[PDB]
Formats: sequence, C-alpha cells, structure tokens
Amino acid sequence: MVLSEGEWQLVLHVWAKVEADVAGHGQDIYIRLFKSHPETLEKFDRFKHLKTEAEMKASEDLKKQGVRVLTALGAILKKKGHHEAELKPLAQSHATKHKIPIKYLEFISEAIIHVLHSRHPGNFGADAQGAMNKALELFRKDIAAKYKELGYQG
Ligand code: HEM
Repeated sequence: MVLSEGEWQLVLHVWAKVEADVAGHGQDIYIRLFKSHPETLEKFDRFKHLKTEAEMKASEDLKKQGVRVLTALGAILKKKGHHEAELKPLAQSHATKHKIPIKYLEFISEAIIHVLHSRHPGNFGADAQGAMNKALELFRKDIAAKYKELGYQG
C-alpha cells in the first residue's frame, strides 16, 4: 500500500502537535493501552507490577520508555514510507527479544488513535484519522513481513 503526499501531510501535521509534548503523549498512550488491554502489560518485565493508573502516571521509567517509543515511531513516520532501515532493528528486537504479536501492535495503534482524537480534535478530523490509520496499517504490514523473514509468526 502507498499513502499520497496529502495523506502524509495530515499525518505529519498532527504529529507536529504531539511533538510539543512527547513525554505526556507517551504516558497517555501507555495508560490507554494497559487499561484497555491489560494483557499487554505482562510483556514489560520492568512495569508489570504497576497496579493502578496512578502508579503508571508516577512511573518515571514508564515515562522515559514512552519517549523512546514515540521518538522511534516519529522517525518512521517522517520517512513517509521509506522506512526499511528504521524497521529492521525494531522488528528484530520485538520479534526475537520481546516477542510482541502483531495483535498487540494493533492494540497500541488503537491507543494512539484514541489519544490523538482526544487531545487534537481540531487536527484529527475524519480525514486526518483515516490518514493516520493508513500510516499505522502500513507500519504494521511492513513489520509483519519482517517478522516472517526473521522466523516469528507474530
Ligand atoms: C508503536 C509501536 C512500537 C514502537 C515504535 C516500539 C518501540 C520500542 C523501542 C524503540 C524500544 C527500545 C529498544 C528496543 O528494545 O528495540 C522498545 C522496547 C520494548 N518494547 Fe516496544 N515499541 C512498539 C510497540 C510495542 C508493543 C505493542 C509492545 C508490547 C505490548 C512492546 C514491548 C516492548 C518491550 C517489552 C520493550 C523493552 C522495554 C524494556 O527495556 O524494559 N513494544 N519498543
């Protein structure tokens, strides 16, 4: 699949707003992910002990992790589809070390869309959401392909 320049513009326009507060968006996304799909928390040995949203918001380590995640995703989105190099290390670690199924990548994609919709309604109308969904679907499609090459069914 391929996004048009117009669709990429919608994606990068709202992403520019996210970048005004990377740490805050990361926390919101994780909290949404862990509350909606608790099973995903079990994959994080360093955070699986967190019991409440309050503890999650107070975790300095979780905040730092969120920044790393959004920074990596932002770098990929900014490549506008030409992300082969960026995807390699990410696919290898998540398939071989962390063992993250594609289903969980779908769950975090849902959390990202939920948070953007909540925080940036003016820059996340129907067309913008459609573009972001398309960008995330492309990301998941390419990661899934790499997973297969690496020997992980995902
Ligand atoms: C938006 C998609 C995602 C991106 C861009 C992303 C990115 C990253 C990055 C950059 C790291 C640090 C370096 C590395 O180990 O590769 C990382 C670590 C990790 N990721 Fe992800 N990730 C994503 C989704 C997920 C999901 C959905 C899960 C599981 C529910 C997950 C589980 C982990 C774990 C367990 C670690 C290691 C954390 C630690 O060091 O304690 N990731 N991720």
